[PDB]
Amino acid sequence: MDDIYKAAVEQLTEEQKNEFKAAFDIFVLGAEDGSISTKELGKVMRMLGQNPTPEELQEMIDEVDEDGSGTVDFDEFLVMMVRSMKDDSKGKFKRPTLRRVRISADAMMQALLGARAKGH
Repeated sequence: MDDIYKAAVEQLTEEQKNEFKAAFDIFVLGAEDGSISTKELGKVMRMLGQNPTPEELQEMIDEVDEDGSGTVDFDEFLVMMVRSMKDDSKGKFKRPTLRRVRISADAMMQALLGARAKGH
């Protein structure tokens, strides 16, 4: 985990973090581990008009997965979420998520949260 974004999570308000928690919740709705698996991450991408491969998703996961386990939990998700907020989408000092997929934070908030995504 790039702590620059963890400090952007430090920058995230409890409200901000909560908003991604609420996303985390839906992100892993029906999840066994309760943390974002690739199938889990792909769920919202599907909800987002995509059809990402768990391979593409796995690297996305890994990006913010601190243990390389293959599942993104809240603070990892907060970094993954916050990562997109550092700039428009952020370029370098960051993994590129291959090139095929990438979480559009705000747009993805739409796919899960439904209404709750409105506030920021």
